Amino acid sequence: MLDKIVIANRGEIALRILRACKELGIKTVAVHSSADRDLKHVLLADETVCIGPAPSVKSYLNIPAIISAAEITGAVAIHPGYGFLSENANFAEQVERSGFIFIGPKAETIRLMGDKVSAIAAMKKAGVPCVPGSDGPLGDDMDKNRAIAKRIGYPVIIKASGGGRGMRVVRGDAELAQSISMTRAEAKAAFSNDMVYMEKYLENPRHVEIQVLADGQGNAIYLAERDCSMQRRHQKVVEEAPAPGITPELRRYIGERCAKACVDIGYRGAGTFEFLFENGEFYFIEMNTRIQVEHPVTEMITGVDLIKEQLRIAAGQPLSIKQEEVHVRGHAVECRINAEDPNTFLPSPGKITRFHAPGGFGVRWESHIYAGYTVPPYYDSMIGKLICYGENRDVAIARMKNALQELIIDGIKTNVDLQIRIMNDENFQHGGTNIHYLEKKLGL
Ligand SMILES: Nc1ncnc2c1ncn2[C@@H]1O[C@H](COP(=O)(O)OP(=O)(O)C(F)(F)P(=O)(O)O)[C@@H](O)[C@H]1O
Ligand SMILES: [Cl-]
Repeated sequence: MLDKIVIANRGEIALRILRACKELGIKTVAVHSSADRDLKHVLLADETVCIGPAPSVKSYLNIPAIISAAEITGAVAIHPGYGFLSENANFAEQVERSGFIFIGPKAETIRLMGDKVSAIAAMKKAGVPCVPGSDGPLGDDMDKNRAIAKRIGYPVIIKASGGGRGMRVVRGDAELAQSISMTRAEAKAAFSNDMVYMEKYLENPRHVEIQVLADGQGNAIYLAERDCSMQRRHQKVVEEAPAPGITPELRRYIGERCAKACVDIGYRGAGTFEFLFENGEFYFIEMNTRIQVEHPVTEMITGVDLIKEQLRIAAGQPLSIKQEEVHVRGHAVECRINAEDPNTFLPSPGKITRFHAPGGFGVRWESHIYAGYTVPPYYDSMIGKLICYGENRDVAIARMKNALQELIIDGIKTNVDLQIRIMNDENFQHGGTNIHYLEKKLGL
């Protein structure tokens, strides 16, 4: 078992990872910016190293600084969390070249799945259902590009192969040329890569993703699914597991092909296969080769600690469970808590004056915040995650409502009130709302 790791992240997920390490007797190294000296996980850690000033580029994206910390503390591995460098192939590779364990997949695998064209080709090859598309990049020949639009059939969507998002719906030949030029130029200026591709556009899909784990002994398993349809500007607001309306037959179908994909591609560690789900059909869109924000819902309904499994896998230990031992039991819902303005949706940083966490049965609170903690302006608005579990969806929802009424966070503006409205929303209670629902309810 791993002796000592660098938690190369901050806020809630850093605390999340810290608790996993403590449980397993792993020593913790908290790397942090000068603005994060008083983070809960920093104050609990065994060793702390300050890697640079507030802005991410000189702290949480500073590759040399994070590797030095590892070297000077005698750490053996680096857990990158989500965001920051977690999907950075160059970083994972430098971690490996320097002789530390990247808690995550092989760099090569990260690079394969971080380009959408090559990711879709691999999934398609492994029998995972994808969206009909160009199946390869588009050149600058508009006669050919129109032929591809007709073959797919309108509406189509144009998409950068790298990845905020940068996409364009097209509904006829007239808008096609101009939508390609613009998408192309916006990917050149963003990821330096001007490659684009075309997919069939789905009007009312839901977002359903499959959690997987794969170890170094050939084992690969799926841990049911999550629905993260409730979104704003393509940012998830609420996630839940299992996904309403997914039968055990569908679960077993899409899960088995996700696991087979892992085997074919030599995947390792925790991963998420993201799908658009419409008319009872799954269509692949993206693989996240990392732990995700919304992993605690899958944990509540399976009993499997996903972070601890990451640490075990990275150490050479085989998965603690087989597929046959994974049972979906009950139902969990996650509400993201954001230090945000209720009318602008721009971050509202500031000093938390009073704080109270909810508690009780089936209630799990994932956050670093505390009374007197200042939320800095330099990072994401998500200060916390509230997860509620119940024997069925209706119980999970009802616990959420009460847990929210109890959550106290004074001194800054938060989305607690908005979450409460969504939990009271009669369509959410029916289940199965699409990815556009939250924006149509708010009028955005
Ligand atoms: N074929 C399609 N039809 C309709 N909508 C689509 C299609 N493909 C993508 N989308 C939209 O784009 C979103 C995903 O876009 P994209 O994957 O580029 O964002 P990303 O930021 O890369 C991410 F969210 F996936 P992640 O942060 O998980 O990587 C979906 O929520 C969906 O609304
Ligand atoms: Cl995420």
